[PDB]
Amino acid sequence: STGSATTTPIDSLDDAYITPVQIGTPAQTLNLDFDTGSSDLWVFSSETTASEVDGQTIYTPSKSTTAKLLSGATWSISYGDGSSSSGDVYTDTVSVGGLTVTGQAVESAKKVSSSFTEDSTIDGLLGLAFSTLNTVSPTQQKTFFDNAKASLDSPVFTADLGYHAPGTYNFGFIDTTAYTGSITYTAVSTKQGFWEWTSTGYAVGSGTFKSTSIDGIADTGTTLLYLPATVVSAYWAQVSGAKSSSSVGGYVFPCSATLPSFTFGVGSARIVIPGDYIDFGPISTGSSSCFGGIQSSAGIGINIFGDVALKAAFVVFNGATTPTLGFASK
Repeated sequence: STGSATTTPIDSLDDAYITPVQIGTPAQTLNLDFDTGSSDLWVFSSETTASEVDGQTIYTPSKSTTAKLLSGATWSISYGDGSSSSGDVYTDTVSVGGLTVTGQAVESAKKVSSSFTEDSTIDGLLGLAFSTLNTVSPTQQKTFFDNAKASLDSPVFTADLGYHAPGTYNFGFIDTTAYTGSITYTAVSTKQGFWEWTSTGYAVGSGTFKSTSIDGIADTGTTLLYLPATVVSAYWAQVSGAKSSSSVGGYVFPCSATLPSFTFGVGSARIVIPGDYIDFGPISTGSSSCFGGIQSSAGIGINIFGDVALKAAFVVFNGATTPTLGFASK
């Protein structure tokens, strides 16, 4: 089997992407944030504290003839941005782009933190990291991909995120029309439960390529590109007036600037992030200070190849017995 679903930016900055997901019988369609950096499929629901729901579409398991309470199971998750959610668990039928999994753990939120409430466009998350990170207790549950894998034509999914435009998540096949050149594959460590890999270096603008190993994660659920302070300083030094602002929480730059591109290495291959992808607009409405899309990972504890990086590529998440990651230009 295969599946193919369009993923759409939630706003004009590509702060996140939502993909429609069918849950239950009859189908209830929720728009979920597909997150290769976590491993829980959780939704706003009829059980979510009412004051914490503001515009989201909810899953109502009592209206699904295939929903079953997973007795005694609870979940609780905290994300790198400080947000969190928790609740109980149902199993139900879940379909993405025509690909159907029966008995998928659907984690129903009883509580969500303010940033979730405040984002009316995201109805929940669909985790696509390794199932070892799933938070369900006392019986850990599998991701949608893990459950689908055996049925797929090939044990892969691909992320093709758009810049200020829709893109695609495919399951079970590689669309050879969706990228240019060849796909370069690179080793993955699953030791931390992430799609963790080592970039071979970087260049700023038309500058020379610096060969250096940068371990990080391919994370569709993180907006920006978080890299070591040395790398980030080298990038922003090429933008007149750019500076790190403790009050804003990262590098800012004059909105009048034209940003240089940023290249990262995948083996001997190179992915080029155009300068415009690195512009996240005014820090506050009407400001002439703009927020940068490349930020330091210092104090995160891990480098993160988030959407800024991934959207410059066609990315293969190869879930074969020994997982790997593939990157192509597009």
